Amino acid sequence: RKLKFFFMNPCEKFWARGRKPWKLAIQILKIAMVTIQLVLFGLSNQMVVAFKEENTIAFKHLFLKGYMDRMDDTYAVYTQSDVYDQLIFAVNQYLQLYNVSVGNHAYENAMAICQHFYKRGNIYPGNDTFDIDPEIETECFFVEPDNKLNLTLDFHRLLTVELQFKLKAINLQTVRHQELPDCYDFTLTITFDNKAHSGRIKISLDNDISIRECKDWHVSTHYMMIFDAFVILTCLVSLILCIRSVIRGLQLQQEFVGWYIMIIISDILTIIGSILKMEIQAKSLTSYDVCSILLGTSTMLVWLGVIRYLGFFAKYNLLILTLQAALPNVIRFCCCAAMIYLGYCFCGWIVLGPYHDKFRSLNMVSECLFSLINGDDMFATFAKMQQKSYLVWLFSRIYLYSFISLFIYMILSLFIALITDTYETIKQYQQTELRTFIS
Amino acid sequence: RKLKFFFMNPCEKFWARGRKPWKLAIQILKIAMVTIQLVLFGLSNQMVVAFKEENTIAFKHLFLKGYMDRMDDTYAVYTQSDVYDQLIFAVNQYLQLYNVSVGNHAYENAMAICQHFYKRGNIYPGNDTFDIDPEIETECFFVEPDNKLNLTLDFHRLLTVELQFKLKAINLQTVRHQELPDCYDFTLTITFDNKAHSGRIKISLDNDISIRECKDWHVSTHYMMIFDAFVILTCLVSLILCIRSVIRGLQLQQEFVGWYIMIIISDILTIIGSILKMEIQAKSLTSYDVCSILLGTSTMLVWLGVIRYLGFFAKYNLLILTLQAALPNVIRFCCCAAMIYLGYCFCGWIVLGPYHDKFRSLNMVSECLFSLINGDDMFATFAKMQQKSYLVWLFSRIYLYSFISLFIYMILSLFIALITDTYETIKQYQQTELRTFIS
Amino acid sequence: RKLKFFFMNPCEKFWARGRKPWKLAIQILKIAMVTIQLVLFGLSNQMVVAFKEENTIAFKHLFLKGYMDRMDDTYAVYTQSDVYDQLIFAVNQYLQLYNVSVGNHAYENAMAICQHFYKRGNIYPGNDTFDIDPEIETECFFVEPDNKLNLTLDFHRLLTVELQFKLKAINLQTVRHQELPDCYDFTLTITFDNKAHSGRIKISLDNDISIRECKDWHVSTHYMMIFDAFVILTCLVSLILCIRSVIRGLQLQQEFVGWYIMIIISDILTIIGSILKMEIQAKSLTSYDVCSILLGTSTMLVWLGVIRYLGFFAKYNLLILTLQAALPNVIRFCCCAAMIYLGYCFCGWIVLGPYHDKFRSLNMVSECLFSLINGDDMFATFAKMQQKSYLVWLFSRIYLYSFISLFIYMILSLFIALITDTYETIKQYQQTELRTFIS
Amino acid sequence: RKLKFFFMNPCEKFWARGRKPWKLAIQILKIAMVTIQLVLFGLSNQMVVAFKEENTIAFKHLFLKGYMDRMDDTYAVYTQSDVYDQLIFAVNQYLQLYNVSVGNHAYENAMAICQHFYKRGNIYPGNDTFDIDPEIETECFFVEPDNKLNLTLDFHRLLTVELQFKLKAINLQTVRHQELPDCYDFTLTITFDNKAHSGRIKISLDNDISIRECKDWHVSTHYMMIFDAFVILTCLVSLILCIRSVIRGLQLQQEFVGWYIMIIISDILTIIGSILKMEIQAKSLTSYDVCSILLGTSTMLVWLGVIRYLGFFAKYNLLILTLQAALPNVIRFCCCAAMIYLGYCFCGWIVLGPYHDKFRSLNMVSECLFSLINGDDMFATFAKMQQKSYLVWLFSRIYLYSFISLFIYMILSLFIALITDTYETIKQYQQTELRTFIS
Repeated sequence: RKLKFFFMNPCEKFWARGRKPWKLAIQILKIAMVTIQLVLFGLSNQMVVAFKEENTIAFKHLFLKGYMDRMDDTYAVYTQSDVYDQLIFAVNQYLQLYNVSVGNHAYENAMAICQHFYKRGNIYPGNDTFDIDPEIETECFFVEPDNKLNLTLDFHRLLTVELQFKLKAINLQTVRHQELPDCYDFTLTITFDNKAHSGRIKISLDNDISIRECKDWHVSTHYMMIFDAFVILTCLVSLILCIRSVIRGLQLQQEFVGWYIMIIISDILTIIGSILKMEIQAKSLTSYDVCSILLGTSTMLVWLGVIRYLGFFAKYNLLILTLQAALPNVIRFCCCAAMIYLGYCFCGWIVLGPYHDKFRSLNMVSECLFSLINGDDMFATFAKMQQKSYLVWLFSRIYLYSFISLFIYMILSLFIALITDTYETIKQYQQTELRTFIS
Repeated sequence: RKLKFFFMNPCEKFWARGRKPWKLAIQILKIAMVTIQLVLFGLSNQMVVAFKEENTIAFKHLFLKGYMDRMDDTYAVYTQSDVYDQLIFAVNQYLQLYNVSVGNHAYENAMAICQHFYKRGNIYPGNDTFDIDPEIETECFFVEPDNKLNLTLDFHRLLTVELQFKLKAINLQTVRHQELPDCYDFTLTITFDNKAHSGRIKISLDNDISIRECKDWHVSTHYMMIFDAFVILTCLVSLILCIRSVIRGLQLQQEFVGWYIMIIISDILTIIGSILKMEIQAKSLTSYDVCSILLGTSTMLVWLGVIRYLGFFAKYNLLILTLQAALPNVIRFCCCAAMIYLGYCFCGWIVLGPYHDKFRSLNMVSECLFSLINGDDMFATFAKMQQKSYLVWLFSRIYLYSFISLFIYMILSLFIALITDTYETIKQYQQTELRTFIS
Repeated sequence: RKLKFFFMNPCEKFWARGRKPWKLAIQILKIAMVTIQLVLFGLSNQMVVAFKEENTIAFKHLFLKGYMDRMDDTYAVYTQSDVYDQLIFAVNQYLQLYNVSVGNHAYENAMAICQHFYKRGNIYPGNDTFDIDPEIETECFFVEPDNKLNLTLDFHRLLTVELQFKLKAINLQTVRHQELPDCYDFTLTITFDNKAHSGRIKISLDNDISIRECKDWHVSTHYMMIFDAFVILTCLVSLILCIRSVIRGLQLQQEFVGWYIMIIISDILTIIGSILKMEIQAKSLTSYDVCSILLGTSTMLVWLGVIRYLGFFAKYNLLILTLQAALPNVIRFCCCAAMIYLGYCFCGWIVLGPYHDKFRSLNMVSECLFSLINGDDMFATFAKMQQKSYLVWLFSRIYLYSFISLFIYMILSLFIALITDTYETIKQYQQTELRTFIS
Repeated sequence: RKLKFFFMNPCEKFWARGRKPWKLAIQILKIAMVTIQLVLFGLSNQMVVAFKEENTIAFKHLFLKGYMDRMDDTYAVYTQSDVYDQLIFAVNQYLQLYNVSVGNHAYENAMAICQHFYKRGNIYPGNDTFDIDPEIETECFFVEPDNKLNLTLDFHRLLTVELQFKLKAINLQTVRHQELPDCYDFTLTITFDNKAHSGRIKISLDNDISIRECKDWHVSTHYMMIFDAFVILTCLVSLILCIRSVIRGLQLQQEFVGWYIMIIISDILTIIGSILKMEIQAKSLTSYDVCSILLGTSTMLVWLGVIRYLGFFAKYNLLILTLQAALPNVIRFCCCAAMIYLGYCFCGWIVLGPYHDKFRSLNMVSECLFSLINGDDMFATFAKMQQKSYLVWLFSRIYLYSFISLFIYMILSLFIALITDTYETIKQYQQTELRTFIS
């Protein structure tokens, strides 16, 4: 009836009729609004972030006694004078920060160093006897920021050492031009671990940074926040056009008795996103990155909306029409064969993985498999050579060609395949009783 | 009629008839002429260029106080004695250039250093108060090239420092053998920026170089320039064979009431190219690289002419026949799905991009997406580890496999697909009323 | 008959009938049991291993007199004072280990250095005469671990030098938390070879490590070993469900007069695997890595069982149905064309391989061919430039494009092809007299 | 007739008949003979070679005054004291070689240094006047190997400096175990060039090495050379079975009024190869690498013979049957589109190539295009940033996506395509009047 025309209607044919074109322009407003919300937001998150990393990487630059000819820090002390060396350099770094550090960041009214010790240790190499107590007692030591350093350390008993402290910084180019909180204290922990007891104590400096606003600001009702609330009003108006889409879906359920479900799921993530960016505006958390992930999932789904827009012009939408069509054999293939993947990762995992990486995480082995699926890594995998067991390397070539095998021969092809097939029927059926009664 | 034979005529069948073969040989002359114009020109642009870069990279070699074990310069001072160190080294570099610099380049009748300052600064860490004035006053200082150095710098207030100066060089192996202007003054600016205020002041030396001809030259009517004017006469004769092609197209419009449109668009870019290389011959600009881009677009289109030449021999031109044929689904797919691309770049852009690069430009994120589209970068993207939020890295794997997913499963396949299909109908229809009335 | 129903029966349709569902749950128990056996085992092998490598890499860190700006150790002495330098550093390393080495590892009641000499040497450069005796006499020297060093070396006559020694270490974080032997003596051999007589004596330190259990342990009937025996009882129960599968196959041979053959081959490798992990539990070998390879082949085949499980749900198993189907043209193509591969490796091998690598192993040349098959290495292969013979580099480009050619044009395509075809008949025959008599 | 049966006969069906099986076993003998000739030969060429490179790389190790934190030597002096520094180090290297050099290689009854000078130079920066004389006079200086060094150099006038000398080495592990000439004098030339006059004088050491046999040898009718003559007799017997194949082809021309043409072209390259390895056995050239290329082309074609062997077993040879079949559209596509390639390289060549590489060779630009065709290099191409002209980088992204575009969208697809099609008719016609009259 007329209901079937309002429902099976064409946006562009709806342009022929009057007083319909208002909804689309509303929706494009939502498009570029959300788009800007991205834009401006991305300045926001990245500027914040990069300042943190900047300041971050540098804190290593002040407090690590040295850096090498290789940029990579993965390397750490062999020496006793090395550790007491890093301690002198860094405690005196606490001291000499006011003078030497070229950054503004200064002490706020303070440091500390933790050392973790073994409850009852015993080592007897002579009789081979080895006695351990699985209890660690942590002694914490406190630094006052302004000279002599007293160090008590026993080498065999050392599992982990750390130091903690938190230094203040207020970001000038951040609060100067735009609105984001200018203070974040970077709470630093530098660490040296014998955790494995091997003779190399693996040193890394790691900083967590917390966002706080200046107690006062005097420089030289925020329209950008009220704009995010007005784009948020665009998003609630979009969840209201998603509520008119939802009553449209309720009317399509009554008549049935979704492109919008995407559109509404979007501006719901955008709505929860706008509320939540209001929320990290209130909280000042600095781990609100999530609020970012939340916010951007929206950007995504809204741009599949960019998909049904261009699809809206041409109207035969074959690219997303065939893709949609055979997604069944697609997902069935992914989750079914992805098992085969898993198993190989395991095989690589118990035999190969000892050999692969110094981090030697199965996660990494999974990743570098899929790396060869991407065509690279053969070069760094083939390169590092077993040579201990001719059987070891022998299997090594056996599987790596086996799997690198089963996908090129097998993986792309099934893909390429069902892809081909439903392209065919797409073009074919382009060239139902429900539509018949609709006619 | 006879008009249809002159029009639907075969170049090689035209060889059977007499006094026709002159136009093609004219056109091959244009082929290898333009080809040479490339050749000789490429010597020209590259020799110039490489000299600039040579001299360039080296200027960093003189005036940067140091270089590291890592080739990469991205790194910069942590220290106050470091900056005054780079200043001493470089001002004394100005001084000691005559003696120490192994290059010819010398002062011409002179340097300077700029420092940009804050209008009204205030920093109060104790009460958390932070006061800034968004106005920068630049003080410029002048160097006379032949000893004492006085430095006035305040650390908190420092946003950017620079130095400028322009040194003279006349390129020997350039003007010696061939004709290109031998003098280019490289106007240098070395810089140290606290622009972010982080504690690392990011140092880079950057040179713009300007081309000028020696006022006099005595060594030991230019035929190479008149050759470029004669190949330019070949190009105007080609725009005249493109005007005979255009009156040929006017006759084909009258009869219709283009391979040439390419041929003429080419030798028009080649003609504007020959005029413009005459033009940077007059101007001596050194940013005439554009004149190069202009010039070479020609090389391009003329070699798609190389395409209809070999196609001219075989005459069934299926490779460019099928490609042409289905370019519709091709461009429709590119610009339609390329949306999907865009959206992902955004998603990566707000959540992932904080994490990806120290430059952290969305441009770069776009680039390294398409990098995985090329099969590499999985290795450097998978490698650098979030580890702050299990949700952060969690999404990280979610999308990177999601998109790396949608294209391998989706991207090549649609491609491979329409490509297959129109190959089929190409071979098929190989194996119209207009042609019928032509018969 | 009824026999044909028990045989051509559906697991999920068997769920409709009663007292059948017990066998599957038995088999899933075997799934996640074996899965855990992996899990726990993988902790085991990797923790052991990584400790060895840790301690390992570091031993180089103590005893190599130096490390460079490049991480790579491939480089070695040019000097006489260099070798006597490495000797001083390392013999004094033996000495100063107790004091300087930050690892626990200590001497156990001792080192030695071997030098291999020429039987009768003669070198006469003046008259060009060159006399050699193909007999090497090895003199071994012994180190007592607690000062003066006397060195006797002749440069021309030096083929290989080594030193051997074995140091004791008991791994704390290994025996502390879980059960694995805590002592492994790393028997070290550091070496300097003039083996080629070139003027660079290629230095590497290499360690073999042997596992031994502490003679006594006092800390602060193993259920994990009895769990591996109980999962081993799961595996024997699985070889007994593989014996019921085998009597099932004997009944299917009688009726015929295998998915299980995989299932049983698996839990046989898992059974020999469980017995053998019991066996390296008895032996304490440290080259039991094989026992790992043995053990994991199981993980593999059992997860192709994960394949017939998900396949068990959907029941039309097309992904493994088409793959199975045309594996004939697959294996025929692999082993047939893989000849063509071989030949190219040879061609590259005699002409190209001189040029390719400093290790210059044909194995490596084979590997980096298949590397370009993976899309990478063009960059490091194209980069290193012949330039001695224009014919040398000329062929160099000839073949590398020739083969890189024959596979892209040829290799993926045949692949993609038969893959396509049997996908078609898979979908077709989805859309026998034996089955007819079964009906 | 019977002639058609001897001709259209099956090797394996010929096994049914008697006294035929002798020819094949002859031919397999040729297979593994030639195979061994490879084998042994490959030892030969590689061992020689690697010794040369060994000794080679090291000569740089003695005579370059320094090496850096970066392995790459591409870098060279900025300084006057640097060049006189390299001279001292290297002339004194000539001196101190007997003592310091850990290699055997010694002087044979001597060095020299060349400096190339400008005929009439004039530099006038003040008035901008620049005068040059395009004539270089080379002064050569001679070194006697056993102390004071006198240096005469003018900086502006310096185009190129070199030094030459040739040092003797007799390769121990080469002549000791097997037969190859043990002496090769490595004639060295180290060089420093201001060739561009830029202020960095690009230093490289380059060695040509010549093979000579020891005048006498006393150690502790060659069967390996007579084996290469006997495998060469296998090759002449193979050119005689290729002459029986050629009279077989003459009989097939008479009956017609080639697999063998390959077989004979092979053992002709193998025959000329065996004669020529006899020939570099006589000549002792050391640039006989060609003799290697000659020799191995054989290995190649003989292993396409490995192709018709396995094809000989199965007998339906579809993999090489379809490949053969549509090679027409294949080669037509390669040489036709490869034009399109060329043109792009040019476009990249005049505009992009200034920017790409410091070597900035169009050859390299061609190579790295085809690199992206291989899926890598996007990372190093996208990375290095124009930033001088927004138009420069703008086109930069324009084309790199344009071409990276036209092949993925276009290149593999046509490929994948004709490959698919003739696979189809291969399988089809598997599932002529000449054969009919043969029947």
